[PDB]
Amino acid sequence: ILQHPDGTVLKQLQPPPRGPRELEFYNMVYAADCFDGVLLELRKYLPKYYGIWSPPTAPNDLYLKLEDVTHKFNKPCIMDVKIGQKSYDPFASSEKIQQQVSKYPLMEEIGFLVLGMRVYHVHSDSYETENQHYGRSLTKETIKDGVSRFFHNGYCLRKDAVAASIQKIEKILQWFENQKQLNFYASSLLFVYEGSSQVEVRMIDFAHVFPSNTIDEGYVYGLKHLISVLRSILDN
Ligand SMILES: FC(F)(F)Oc1ccc(-c2onc3ccc(-c4nnn[nH]4)cc23)cc1
Repeated sequence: ILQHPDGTVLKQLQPPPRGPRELEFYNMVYAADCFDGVLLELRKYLPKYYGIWSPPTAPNDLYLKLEDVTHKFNKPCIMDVKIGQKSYDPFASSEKIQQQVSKYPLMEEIGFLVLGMRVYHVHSDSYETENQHYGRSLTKETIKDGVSRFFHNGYCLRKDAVAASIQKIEKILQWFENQKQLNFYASSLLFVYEGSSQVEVRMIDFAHVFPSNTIDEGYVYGLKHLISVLRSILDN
């Protein structure tokens, strides 16, 4: 991700078939002639899409031009959470499946994985960053406190941001409860809240979204478990 000062991000297409699939996803969703009520509703929860972009002198070099969801914040606290029971898609080989489950074998049990967080600390006037190893080290014992850490800001636990996150996730859950046409593997929720002394939840990362004729039960499971953890944190 490259943050552009104009309030967009440039995401370089991943190698094929992943990058091309993510392009086609955005193209289908934001199709100008699209009057599919499900897909029109979905736009609310995605970064706004500005189309394929490549440098003037390099047509080979493909990016997606997306809304920077953090742009309206002064000191954004950002957490990326991969959603679902399976990080591998319906067309994964035995090795690929093994690779993906190996990356985090608790995915079926938990239904989500913290990919990373960036948390502004008022007292320090500085950022605390967690990488992929943080979330992958979280067990069932430690997942609540693992998530809680994101909301330690402003000399307190930010229960306001926790509550807001629940309410916004619930809207995304409601969308998933009323669509049977897309299944989402290895996609994320991007959480943002304001860390400054003076909330966004968006769906991102669509290299493994596939047509379906059933409920995306793994994604729903993830959302519901995430909501339950967040709910529990409100009792801290
Ligand atoms: F550390 C930091 F770079 F600042 O953290 C940041 C800052 C900004 C974003 C961010 O903002 N709007 C986004 C829209 C899409 C994506 C995206 N799509 N697929 N993969 N990532 C990321 C987006 C993400 C992380």
